[PDB]
Amino acid sequence: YPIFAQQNYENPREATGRIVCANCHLASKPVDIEVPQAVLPDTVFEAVVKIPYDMQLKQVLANGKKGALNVGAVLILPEGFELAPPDRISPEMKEKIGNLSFQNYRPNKKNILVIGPVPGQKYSEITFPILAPDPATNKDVHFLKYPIYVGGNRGRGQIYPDGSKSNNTVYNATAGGIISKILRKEKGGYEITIVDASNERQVIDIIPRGLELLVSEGESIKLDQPLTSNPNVGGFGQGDAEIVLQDPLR
Ligand code: HEC
Repeated sequence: YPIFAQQNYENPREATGRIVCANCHLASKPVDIEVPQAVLPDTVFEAVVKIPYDMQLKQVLANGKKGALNVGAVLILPEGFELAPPDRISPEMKEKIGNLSFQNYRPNKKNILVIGPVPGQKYSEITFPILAPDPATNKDVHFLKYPIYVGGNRGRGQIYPDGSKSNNTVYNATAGGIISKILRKEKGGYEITIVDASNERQVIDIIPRGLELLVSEGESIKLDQPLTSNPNVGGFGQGDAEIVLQDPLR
């Protein structure tokens, strides 16, 4: 969720250039951003982010049932650029932004905006209303070409803030061996007993509901061998743009 990165990464872009959602949102899937080539001081412009996916896809929801995807994004602007105020947003633009609430990544970072989770059917392309700064009123903003970075995610992530896996990832055998028993559970899920004949050790790997097994009793499994399908139909991607803050003369 945008809140898990905000709660524990102070800045969303790491030194490698990867945005921190990729730490738990593990599949890669394309993101796009259109931004005007150039903008004038103190004018509103739109940055439109596309987070595309095949919409007949159903993911495994937190309780085993299958459902639709939700989308979220993090937009990293230059310092000085910020969310356009309501009075400066046009009516033709206010129906375009639906009724999204863009939040600041942290109150002091006015130039990093997050939005989501919002339903994917409705918001696969999102319009962020940005106000361009004015050099004459800000001594560190110049007429220059500026980088803009976006991260876009659709679907539930794989790892939670404490390091726990969710049920929207592969479950791997914690031991090699032969499966001696597979107990299909009452309300869903499985209990798999592995006899690691090599270590004379018995281990039981538990599998959550919404996942289907790739293994049979009597089969030899290796350590970390996938025991289930990969149920993840979503993914995170990132992209970048360059904008020219333009002198109103030449
Ligand atoms: C790990 C600590 C994570 C970070 C950092 C981010 N996300 Fe995440 N996200 C994570 C999990 C485990 C889940 C699933 C929660 C559940 O049980 O359902 C999510 C979910 C989302 C969603 C909703 C998906 C849906 O309902 O279909 C979105 C839109 C989402 N996350 C976006 C997102 C973005 C853009 C992030 C970077 C700023 C981000 N997440 C970070 C785990 C983690």
